[PDB]
Amino acid sequence: GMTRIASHRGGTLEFGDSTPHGFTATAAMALEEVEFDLHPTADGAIVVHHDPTLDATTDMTGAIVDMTLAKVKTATIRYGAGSHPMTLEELCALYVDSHVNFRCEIKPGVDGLPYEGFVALVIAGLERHSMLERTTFSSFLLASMDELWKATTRPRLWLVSPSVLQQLGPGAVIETAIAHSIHEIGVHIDTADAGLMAQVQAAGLDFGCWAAHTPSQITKALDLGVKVFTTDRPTLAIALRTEHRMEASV
Ligand SMILES: [Cl-]
Ligand SMILES: [Mg+2]
Repeated sequence: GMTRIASHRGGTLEFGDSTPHGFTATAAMALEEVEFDLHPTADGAIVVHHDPTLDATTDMTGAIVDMTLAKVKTATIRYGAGSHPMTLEELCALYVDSHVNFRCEIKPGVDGLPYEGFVALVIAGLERHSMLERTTFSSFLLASMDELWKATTRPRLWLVSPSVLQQLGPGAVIETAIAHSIHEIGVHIDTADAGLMAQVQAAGLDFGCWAAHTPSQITKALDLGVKVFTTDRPTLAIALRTEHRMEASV
């Protein structure tokens, strides 16, 4: 069975967080998906950024949803050689001719609540640039998973945080996914193991991982044979997978 590779935020630890360079470089790599997160601006635009605020990865401060796109566009991304935050449209333009597809994460705002009407905006923006049919959607929020279920027939996956996994426990995580018509979960690589994967697959659910940024984590993901993992080191992940595939044929 194959293990797919998704470039986390365009490959954070190689090119900076959600930068034009990372997304451009990722579009040309022999991997299967690019992962990214989206937030609305005050004036109805869609920008590609991890946090709901600009503080951590740029020179500016503030919540994206309280700002116009023009203000967001004045920010400079740390380690991004002067680049600015991207819009969804600009991201779509990079992938028009690439074989790499989208893994789109729906994030809440600063208050931890889903952005009202945003799933509809995102689906419309993707449709406008003919990328919907190449998109898988992900979220940590079940409210957002429920919205996606009603809004799109595209594949969805529920991101299950270490806290949720530990506190609900795997049985209840699986219960919950089934009750919500979710067919795939993604767990932090450091919380994955053979028993968890087996339990999840025995329930009919697909099983993948995230936060696989080091060689040991990447190799664990490949050894486990998980569906997909996100990584901040896509170049390394590709290399390790190629090597893994060799060793497996021998
Ligand atoms: Cl593979
Ligand atoms: Mg994400």
